[PDB]
Amino acid sequence: LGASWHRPDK
Repeated sequence: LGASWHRPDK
């Protein structure tokens, strides 16, 4: 449980 996940750029 945290915030919106966008990923560490590939």
